[PDB]
This record gives sequence, structure tokens and C-alpha cells, in this order.
Amino acid sequence: TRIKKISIEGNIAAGKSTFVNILKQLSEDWEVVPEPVARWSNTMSQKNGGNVLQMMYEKPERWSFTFQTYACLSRIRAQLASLNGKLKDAEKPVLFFERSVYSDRYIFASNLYESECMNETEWTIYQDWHDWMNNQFGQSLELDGIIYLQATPETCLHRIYLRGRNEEQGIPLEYLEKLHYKHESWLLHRTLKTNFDYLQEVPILTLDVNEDFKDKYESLVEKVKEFLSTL
Amino acid sequence: IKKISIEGNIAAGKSTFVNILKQLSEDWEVVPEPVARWSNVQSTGGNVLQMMYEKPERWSFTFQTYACLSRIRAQLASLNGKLKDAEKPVLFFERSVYSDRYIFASNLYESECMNETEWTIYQDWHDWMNNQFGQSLELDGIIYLQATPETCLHRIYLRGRNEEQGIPLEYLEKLHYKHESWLLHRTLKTNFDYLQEVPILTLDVNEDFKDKYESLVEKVKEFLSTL
Ligand SMILES: Cc1ccc(NC(=O)c2ccc(CN3CCN(C)CC3)cc2)cc1Nc1nc(-c2cccnc2)cs1
Ligand SMILES: O=c1ccn([C@@H]2O[C@H](COP(=O)(O)OP(=O)(O)O)[C@@H](O)[C@H]2O)c(=O)[nH]1
Ligand SMILES: O=c1ccn([C@@H]2O[C@H](COP(=O)(O)OP(=O)(O)O)[C@@H](O)[C@H]2O)c(=O)[nH]1
Ligand SMILES: Nc1ccn([C@H]2C[C@H](O)[C@@H](COP(=O)(O)O)O2)c(=O)n1
Repeated sequence: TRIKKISIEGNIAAGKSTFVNILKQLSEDWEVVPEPVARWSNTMSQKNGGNVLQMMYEKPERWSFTFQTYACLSRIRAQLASLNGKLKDAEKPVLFFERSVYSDRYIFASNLYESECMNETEWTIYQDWHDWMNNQFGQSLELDGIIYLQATPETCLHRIYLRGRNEEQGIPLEYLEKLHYKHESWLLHRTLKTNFDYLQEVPILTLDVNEDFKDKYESLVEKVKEFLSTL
Repeated sequence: IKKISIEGNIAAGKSTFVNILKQLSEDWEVVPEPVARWSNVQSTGGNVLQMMYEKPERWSFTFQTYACLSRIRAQLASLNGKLKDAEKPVLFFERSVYSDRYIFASNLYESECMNETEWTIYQDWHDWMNNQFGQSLELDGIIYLQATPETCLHRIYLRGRNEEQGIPLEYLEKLHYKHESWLLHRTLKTNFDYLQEVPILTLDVNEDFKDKYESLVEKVKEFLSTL
């Protein structure tokens, strides 16, 4: 489509929602599509969404498959509906997504299967499912570049505390670390091999969101806007 | 590309009758229930059908979802078959997506195996699946293979499928009633509005037709002439 698609990636509490908001406000033809999993951190889809997430917190090993499949469905469904937004009849349309279909499977669900929360028959079903739902759409959802909000696992643990979600207070530094490394291996080093080929040659901008960018954000916004010309 | 559904209870006589019809003529093909794709989970062991009967309080959601998505997959694949290339093409589906929700998943939710969250997620999913990908799988006529839950319980034993040799009558009963309330009594209301005016051909399959299937083909040939 005419509408370009950019993915906003990063660790838990790295600064994705703060950045996507700073971008929503800007007077450009940009539409932001939030993470359904973030919308459950607080409708006929939230009712479910909140309950799986609350169940995901309580018993991880039981809900990891139920949750990861409803995350990717509520993401796929959303992102497709965003493409039909006003932007179509807009000049320079850019659609930014809080995370992506690739971040779900490769970074989080994978880590969840590795964490012995999804069994082997559970993982096979998720992988065969994901593979199929992505293949059954096309260039519709294909990313035209990714933005990696790089932050040390320690800034994420202090921002987890900042955010104040009491369910997330328990999250340990090791978990963030384990996530951080899975990000760097895909986005930075690019040693992580996804099923979807096209990702191999996709531009990636890496914004060091370590020091609070909440109010000092003109610097990123420019390095973003230039990144946008190169696509 | 006339799409017919073959509906009925566990071991009522769906494949038997389906495979009698398939042999009968060209331009007639069958889209079986992938109850072996569930039996050996791979990427198109792991017997998601056994784990389900083992502990449904833990596997019913995981199952009905994979059962439904594997169907949508093979049913859609069959429409892109060689049937399109012949006169009078009538494709026969062993059960449907309406069967996977209004009978089996619905019963499991009613039997406490799926908590409300699981059930709501299943409906949310099955609704969006059928709206998007299954916009072409809309049935042209349903054949109901009506058999007592007692007969099914005897055929289940004849079959000797171990995954299900531990099925109580209660279960077969609960399903027999749901198929009656949907296909005979016509009172199981669905999210898919057209279903309301889809012809049904209810055939009693209690008295064995393995070699006495003459009458049933004579009725179905007539049924497919109204369609
Ligand atoms: C919300 C949530 C809350 C708690 C947990 N649980 C854990 O991180 C976790 C807790 C305990 C363990 C330890 N297990 C204990 C039991 N044992 C069987 C195995 C090991 C392993 C993992 C997972 C999550 N799941 C998450 N999903 C996401 C996510 C975001 C975006 C898209 N998809 C998923 C982020 S965090
Ligand atoms: O530069 C930053 C980025 C984020 N935050 C805060 O840190 C928390 C986590 O950030 P965010 O909501 O963006 O989480 P994410 O979407 O990355 O998971 C929130 O309370 C933000 O307001 C902040 O104070 N400064
Ligand atoms: O007229 C019939 C139809 C079936 N069967 C037996 O019933 C079992 C289950 O048959 P089928 O798989 O066709 O039923 P479905 O479960 O597909 O409804 C098998 O062991 C068949 O030999 C039978 O004895 N007589
Ligand atoms: N949506 C569905 C469809 C089928 N089955 C299971 C019940 C039986 O164990 C088996 C019946 O297979 P068939 O009638 O094709 O032999 O499939 C199920 O639990 N849920």
C-alpha cells in the first residue's frame, strides 16, 4: 500500500508508549497503532484480554499458549483495521505499530516456550498457527522499516518501578536481560533467523532511549524523520 | 462447487457413508475431518486429541482452536481442488465449522472444561476466522446422520479407537441432543444468520448400512436435485 508501516520495538518499559504518544501529537500524517497487550494493562475484546493477562500473571505455564494466540490475533485484527484509517486519502502516510507480529513469536513467545511455560505440542500449535495467519494476509502487514528503542535492562527495571503496575514489580532483572539479548540478536547484530525472509533486508534505526527522552525528544524525532526519507 | 456438510454424533457413520458416496461417482469428492492431524501434531507425537480426553479442563481450548483452524485450512484447500474442472461438482465436508462451535466447543464450555475467558476467546476467534478466511465455506445443504447415543457408544467400541474408548453415555447423549436442537428441532440460534434456511437431509443410520446402503443413496440423490 501507499501507507508505509514502521515497527516500534524494545524491552518492557523501555519507552515505547511514551514515544508513540510523542509521535501521535506531532502534526504529520502519522497514525500509531498500540499494542493490544498494553491495552490490557489497565469493550468486547478487553474483557477477554484483561482476564487472560490476569490469568497469565497468576499461572504462566497454563495460560502462555492461550495468551500468546489471543495477543497475535488481537494484533493482526488491529493492524489491518488501521490500514483502512484516514491515512489512505493522506499525503505521506506512515503507520507506526507498538511492537510487531515478529516480536511476539521470536522474542516473547519464544522466551515463554524456552521458560517451560508452553509445552512442545503447545509451541508446535502456536508456530504452525502464527506461520499460517501471517502467510494468509500478504504485503498488507509487511514492515517498511523498524525503530529499535534500545535501553539497558536496568533502565527498564527502574521504568517498570516508575510505571507502578504492581503485577510487574515482581519482574526480575534477569528476565529483562534475557529479553534485551533476544532484541539485540535480532535488531542489532541481526544473528536471529526468522521464518519471514523479507525481514533480513529491512532498515533499522537504533535510538538510545536510556536518558529520559520524555521532555528532551526533538533529537530522536529528527533521527526518525531522516530515517523515514531513506524508505 | 456445491458444498455439503455431513453431520452426526461420534461413530454415527459419517466416514463410512461419506466413502460410499465418494466411490459412486466422479465430480463428488470428500473433505474428511482431520482426526489424525489432531492425533499427530506437526507443522503443516503430540496427540492433542488424547491430551484433550486426558484432561479437558486444561486442553479443550487448545484443542477446539487447532481442530477448527486445521479444518478451515483443509476445507479451503479442497475448494482449489480438481472438482472445479468437472460438471455437477459436489464436495462433501465431514462435519463443519458450525459443528466445531455450536456442538463440541459449546458443550465443553457448558461442561466446565472451558472457563468463560477461554469460551469468549474461542467465539471471538471463530467469529473473526469465519468472517475473514471462511467467507467462501458457506454450506449449500447439510446431511444429518441421526443415530441414538446408544448406537454411537456401540460403534465407538466396534471402531476400537483408544483415544475415545473412555467416552461415557452422558457425553454422547449431550451431543445427540445438540445435533437434534440444531438440525431437527431447529432452535440452536447461531451468529451466522443464513444458516436458518439451509436444507437438511436427516437419515436414520441406526440399522447398519455397510452393505444395506441402497435406500440412503436414493434419498441423497433426490436431496442434491433440490440444490
Ligand atoms: C504478563 C506476564 C506476566 C507474568 C509472566 N510470567 C513470567 O514471566 C514467568 C513467571 C514465572 C516463570 C517461572 N515458571 C514457573 C513454573 N514453571 C512451570 C516454569 C517456570 C516463568 C515466566 C508472563 C507474562 N507474559 C508476558 N507477555 C508479554 C507479551 C508482550 C507482547 C506480546 N506478547 C507477550 C510480555 S510479558
Ligand atoms: O524517557 C522515558 C520513557 C518512559 N518513562 C516512563 O517509564 C514508564 C515505562 O515507559 P512506557 O510507558 O513507555 O513503557 P513501554 O511501552 O516501553 O513498555 C512509564 O511510566 C513512562 O512514563 C519515562 O519516565 N521516561
Ligand atoms: O453403518 C455403519 C457405519 C459405521 N459402522 C462402524 O462405526 C464405526 C465408526 O464409523 P465412522 O468412522 O464412519 O463414523 P463417524 O465417527 O465418522 O461418524 C466403525 O468402526 C464402523 O465400522 C458400522 O458398524 N455400521
Ligand atoms: N470439533 C470437534 C470435532 C470432533 N471432535 C472429536 C470427537 C471424537 O473423538 C472425534 C470424532 O471423529 P469422527 O467422527 O470424524 O470419526 O473428533 C471434537 O472433539 N471436536
